[PDB]
Amino acid sequence: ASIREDLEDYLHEMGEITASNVQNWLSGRILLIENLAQTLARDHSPETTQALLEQPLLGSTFLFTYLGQTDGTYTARPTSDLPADYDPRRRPWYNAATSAGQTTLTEPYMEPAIHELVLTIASPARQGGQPFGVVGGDLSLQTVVKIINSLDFGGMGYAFLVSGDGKILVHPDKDQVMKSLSDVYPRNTPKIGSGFSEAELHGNTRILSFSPVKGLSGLDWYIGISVDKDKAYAMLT
Ligand SMILES: NC(=O)CC[C@H](N)C(=O)O
Repeated sequence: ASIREDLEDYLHEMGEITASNVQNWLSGRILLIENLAQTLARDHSPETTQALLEQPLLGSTFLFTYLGQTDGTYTARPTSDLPADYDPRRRPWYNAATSAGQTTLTEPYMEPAIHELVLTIASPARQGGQPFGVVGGDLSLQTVVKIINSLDFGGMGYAFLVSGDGKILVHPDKDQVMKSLSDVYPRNTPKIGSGFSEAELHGNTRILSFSPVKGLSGLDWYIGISVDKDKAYAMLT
């Protein structure tokens, strides 16, 4: 009975190493948003706000870096054509940073300017006590998925980012973004947890593991790993 399933050890290690890569990837990028939010606290004048958002280290980092203020003032670099009714305080990155009260990440949404799926690192900007706005920075979803799948598999498996309640955040399949884990596998579903789960894909049988992304205070995000069950048993010696 050679039913030794190290596959179980492989999935839960690849899941944590991938989670650590995403954990380390957001390190510097959250650091850039915080340093910007802390700098706009001591001076948020329009001339200083303009030149603060034009530094090249933010240009090569985020698609858009911006500050939405409590009175509705909006400043963003690079400049883009936004809807006429654009109000930053009614945007998800404003509510996410406000409701979280700290540096947080938004669920993927549709960029209004370039019409591409993005994620925002939004941090509240406070002069101490009362806040005056929210600093944000957009990350292209195609860039994020590549970090999720930085580790190589044998074409048997892929990695994706799913939230705690089961909402898929980034997935290599562009149409399955923001779908629920229940919406993907109709036959009764896997659930986030320690255990491995077995479900069926489109003409394929998959095994799923879940390793949480630590370090993100307040965000219970998990790195999911679907692997082709039959393909997964590549035996050695
Ligand atoms: N032009 C911009 O800076 C857009 C900001 C961001 N994409 C938003 O959803 O508001």
